[PDB]
Amino acid sequence: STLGDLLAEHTVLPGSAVDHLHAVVGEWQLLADLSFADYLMWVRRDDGVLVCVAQCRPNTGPTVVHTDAVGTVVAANSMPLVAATFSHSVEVSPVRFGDQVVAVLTRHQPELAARRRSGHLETAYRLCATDLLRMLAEGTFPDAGDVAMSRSSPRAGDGFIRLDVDGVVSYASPNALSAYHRMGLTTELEGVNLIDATRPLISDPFEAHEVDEHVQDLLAGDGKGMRMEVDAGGATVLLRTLPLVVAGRNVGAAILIRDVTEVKR
Repeated sequence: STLGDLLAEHTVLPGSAVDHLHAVVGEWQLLADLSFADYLMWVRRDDGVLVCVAQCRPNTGPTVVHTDAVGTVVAANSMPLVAATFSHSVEVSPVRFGDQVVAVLTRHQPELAARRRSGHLETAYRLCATDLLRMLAEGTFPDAGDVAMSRSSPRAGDGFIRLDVDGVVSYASPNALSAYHRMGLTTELEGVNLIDATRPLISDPFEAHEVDEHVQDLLAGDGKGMRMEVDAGGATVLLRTLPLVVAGRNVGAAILIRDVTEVKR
């Protein structure tokens, strides 16, 4: 019944791809939270049959898939658009690894009519979800190795920051701004260069540069997503970067942040 068990039972995917799929399911709560939406992961077996091998539910809104869909076997003809993609609202999208579409995500969310009436936060989350969905389709989301990389990693709701290509903060959620306030930041974060705001605040001169190094590498393309725990003005934040790349070009980055000051005691 686990993802590994189902891929082996139903699929002939190569070691590489199986790893990629583990990495998705390892990472996709982020995707669910940002999307305010349910996700199910489908694979196509030789029979051409569809099997749902994984499912997550958003923390940030209600689910519309109350039933456990994992292990469910379904005929091609009965989910036309999903089957085609291999070659409540339901939007459909591919997961590519290498030259091929190795899995397909279906997104489940309430009808437009009666959902969370949008706000800045919800707007920023959804945009970043679209960006991640595109990267999953182009096979660039996940990445370095093929693993989830941490158990304690910040949830989107802990703090969210949208970086533009020039390293200026275009969006920062109230939680992100709160953490930054605890780090000793006295001004606003939106509209300001992130490196210029963040460096002075990081206590240890090594780490301050490590962050500088990384964000510069994040805005040039030569740079993978990283997690680092820093100390700043008495506080301790956990930072997590995701490069954003749409069809060749860097569109910025998402940084998640969590004030773990108390949880580190």
